[PDB]
Amino acid sequence: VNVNFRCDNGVTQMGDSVYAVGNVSQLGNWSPASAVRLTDTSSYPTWKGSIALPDGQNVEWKCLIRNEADATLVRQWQSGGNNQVQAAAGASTSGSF
Repeated sequence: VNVNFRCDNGVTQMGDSVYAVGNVSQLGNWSPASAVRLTDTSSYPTWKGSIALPDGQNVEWKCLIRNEADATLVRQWQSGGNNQVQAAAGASTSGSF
């Protein structure tokens, strides 16, 4: 199913983007290099994306500012508790820096 992800206050420098990283394979199993880049900056500094996830799966994730070119180079992890979503049609989940 397609789940909407949103990260607020993603103030990045050119060359760094906001990614969703989290505790399932589709979100990289917490690995920055396999995080999913958020594609929509039409309401900057909010970053948004649509991410396919298995229906009904409970997922924990964080917003991540990461370098685009060096996939291991993290600039900032969202602080605090993980964002939580149960994947379902029309589901939406958000975090904030």
